[PDB]
Amino acid sequence: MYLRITNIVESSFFTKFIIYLIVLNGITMGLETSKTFMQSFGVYTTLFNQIVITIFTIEIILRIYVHRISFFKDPWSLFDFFVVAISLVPTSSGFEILRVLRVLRLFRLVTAVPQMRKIVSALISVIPGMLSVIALMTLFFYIFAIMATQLFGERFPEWFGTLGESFYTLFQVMTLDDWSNGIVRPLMEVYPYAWVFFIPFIFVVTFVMINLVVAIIVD
Amino acid sequence: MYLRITNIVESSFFTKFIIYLIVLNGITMGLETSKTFMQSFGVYTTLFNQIVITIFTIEIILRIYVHRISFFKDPWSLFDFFVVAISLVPTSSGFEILRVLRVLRLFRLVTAVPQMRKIVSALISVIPGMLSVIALMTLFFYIFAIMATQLFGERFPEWFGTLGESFYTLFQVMTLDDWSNGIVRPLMEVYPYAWVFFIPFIFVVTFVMINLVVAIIVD
Amino acid sequence: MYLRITNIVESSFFTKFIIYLIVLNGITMGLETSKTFMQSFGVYTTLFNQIVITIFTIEIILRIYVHRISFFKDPWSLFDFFVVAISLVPTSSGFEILRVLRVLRLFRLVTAVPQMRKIVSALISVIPGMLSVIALMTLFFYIFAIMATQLFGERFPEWFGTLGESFYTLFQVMTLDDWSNGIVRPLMEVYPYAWVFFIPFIFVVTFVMINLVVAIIVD
Amino acid sequence: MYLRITNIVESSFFTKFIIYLIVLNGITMGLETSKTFMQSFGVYTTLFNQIVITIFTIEIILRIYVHRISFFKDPWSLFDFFVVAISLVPTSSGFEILRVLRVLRLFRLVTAVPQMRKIVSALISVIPGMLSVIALMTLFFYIFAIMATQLFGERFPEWFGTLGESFYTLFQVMTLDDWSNGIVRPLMEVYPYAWVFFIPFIFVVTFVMINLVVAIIVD
Ligand SMILES: COc1ccc(CCN(C)CCC[C@](C#N)(c2ccccc2Br)C(C)C)cc1OC
Ligand SMILES: [Ca+2]
Ligand SMILES: [Ca+2]
Ligand SMILES: [Ca+2]
Repeated sequence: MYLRITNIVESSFFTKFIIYLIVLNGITMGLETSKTFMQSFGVYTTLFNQIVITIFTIEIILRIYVHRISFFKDPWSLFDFFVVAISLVPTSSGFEILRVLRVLRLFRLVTAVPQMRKIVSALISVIPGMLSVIALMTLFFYIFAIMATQLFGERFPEWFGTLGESFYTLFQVMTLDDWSNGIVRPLMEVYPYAWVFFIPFIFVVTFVMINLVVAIIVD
Repeated sequence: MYLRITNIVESSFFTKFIIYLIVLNGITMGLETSKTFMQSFGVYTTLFNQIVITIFTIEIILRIYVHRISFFKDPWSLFDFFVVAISLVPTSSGFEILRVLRVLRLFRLVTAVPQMRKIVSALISVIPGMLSVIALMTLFFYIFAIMATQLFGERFPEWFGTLGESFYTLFQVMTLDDWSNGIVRPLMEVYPYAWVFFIPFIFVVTFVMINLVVAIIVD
Repeated sequence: MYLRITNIVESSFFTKFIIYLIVLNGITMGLETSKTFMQSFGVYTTLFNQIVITIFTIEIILRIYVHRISFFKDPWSLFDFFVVAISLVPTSSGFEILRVLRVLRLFRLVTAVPQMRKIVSALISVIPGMLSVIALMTLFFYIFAIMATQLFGERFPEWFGTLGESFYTLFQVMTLDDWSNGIVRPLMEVYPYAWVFFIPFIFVVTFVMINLVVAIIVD
Repeated sequence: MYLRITNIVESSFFTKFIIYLIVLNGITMGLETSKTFMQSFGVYTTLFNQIVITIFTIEIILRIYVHRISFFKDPWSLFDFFVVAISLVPTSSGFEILRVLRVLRLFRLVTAVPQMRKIVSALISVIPGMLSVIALMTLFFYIFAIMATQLFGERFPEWFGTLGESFYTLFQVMTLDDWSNGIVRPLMEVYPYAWVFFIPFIFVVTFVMINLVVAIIVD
């Protein structure tokens, strides 16, 4: 009974059938943001959403039947599973973010449509080499998050009152977002010398990113 | 009678002549932005323009006999066509904006100088390779924009009330422009976990971008 | 019994563990950020803090007896030395800014983990190459800061009132932080030609940067 | 006479002495930043200045004899000539800006130090191969600056009343500086489609720039 379906899955028609559905649901999903649309035609779309979700679930099972254990070591396939499984919990008691997460299902376009997968693959592939600098930056940020909560969090709770807040604010400055008129000049009206931790924090932070990118190019 | 024209149109005087006209027009088009200039010299310029549009109009018709079906298979020539074209379409009819669109005709200086066109060509030529990254990034933006409108549009209709607006703000965060104190910090005052939405978004979008340059460089 | 003591601190059991105390101190220090936590658990960590500082002190002393003159020509241990020493400076010198500098010893995880060291050292190696770039820039900065102070200082004391202040604003404009709406537009209301100063400045600082990166790549 | 004068100017003593003098006049002008310093030592620094311009006028004179007409074919010296010459034009009456342009003489540290000469010349060296893109981009800016003024200049004069104003504003958007909340969102409150102008625009300027940098790198 294996042989019957295995021929169905590998067909030009199975894949193209799934892909045409995704691009369709993605067009559907666009229209789902207009509440006005959701009046005049709202009923069609909860249905369409239930149908596609059913089809995909069936479709994942056959592929596991066909691929067995070789399915759960293909990351692209694992993602489609995790992206499909996610899309199935009822949106009531569970966080209502999952009603919003189900648009991730459009990322199935990447997994099933070639060219798209490689680019993601090329990109993911620079990540393991970098994990160390990522560990560095995170330890670095953390040492500085601690310093900032203690140095400025008393008088400036919105920016530095909590360790998590300190991370964020600190993150903004690295992204160079309104950082001087916005955060430190305020800081200097009380702390004339905050530039001693924000001007160098900025140098380091800039220095590493630039050197990281450079290190990508050489490699 | 068909045989006579080709030797005129192809001459190095022809090409030298048209480029001169573009530069004079471009000087005059600068002048048209000045009000003072207009009372004082308005009427010379409004008429100079239609003489130039005809001369260009004459050149294109002529160029089509010599180059035949292959005229319209030339991308450089097609631009030439539509740009003088748009300067021919009447004012009240269609839009009113295209009257002002006319300034685009200074871009003929690019079409007609071999040195400019090759840079442009070289520039255009990285793109067929980018069409994967454009496609990929457009798909990614689309997906987060849908999530953002539904997450954030009822309480912030100005910013996310709508898909377009959702796109717009997301392009903006991507350019890192006042992204935090100006969009996300406010957001965070009603929706605290918005940093989970935008800080990841920021990483992804700036990462994809950086790596795009490396493969441009290497290739 | 020399080599026996030497046997001890060079062991893999000792270091990973004291690395683990770093990881441990790193955790409690995050915890010290909470006023809630500090209230009902303050003595656990006021306690946890004293043991660790002591342990680190014996290690530094010991590693010296093992290495002697060699200890003090190792850049990573001098760092190690100085950041424990700082913690051996008491609570107050009026400047209780030092009690905050204590959390600097968490950079010891960098000194203590060879894979960390590899990354930092790679990063440093970039710098000497740029010492030439650094002097030219600091000079241009020095002069223009002077022109700025004299030019804008009387009417705009916050921004340019002072050599140091013009330095800060100039650094800000160089990071391209709200440079237009935030500084130059206001200035031109009093001094309409200020664009003749700052756009050239921007031009140079952007330019040199770009060029800075290119040098890094080749090096 | 000729050879006797010619042999002191070319010496390691002459130029070291001038460099030594330049560093003081640079240190001296920073002190002139402090009106505090000026009411307490201003008489010391007002003539230290005065004899330095004397010495430099003389130094310049000697160097002219040694190199004759070939002096005015040297970029660094012609620079030295005018940059000192400027400080000799009388402050009073005709114009008072000329007093501040006098500070440019501190740029001679570059002129007189060969490492500095090496750096600058290297920098200038990348410019000739960039000019063509300067031409295209400047031509693009010139086209859109015309457009922004006719399109947005009526209702928004501060930003677009004048070409220079559209240039400056486009340059800002180019510098990507507070462009959405600061510029285009307001435009959009009257002209909802203003983004069809500005969003493509940002794509272009960012694209050309990267590829400009990239073109630099590979060679
Ligand atoms: C995420 O961390 C970052 C932290 C910091 C920066 C530098 C940001 N930059 C100052 C903003 C625009 C500046 C730029 C130049 N200058 C530019 C970009 C696009 C168009 C024109 C220009 Br003039 C360019 C080199 C990124 C980038 C980061 O990611 C890319
Ligand atoms: Ca920025
Ligand atoms: Ca900014
Ligand atoms: Ca800003």
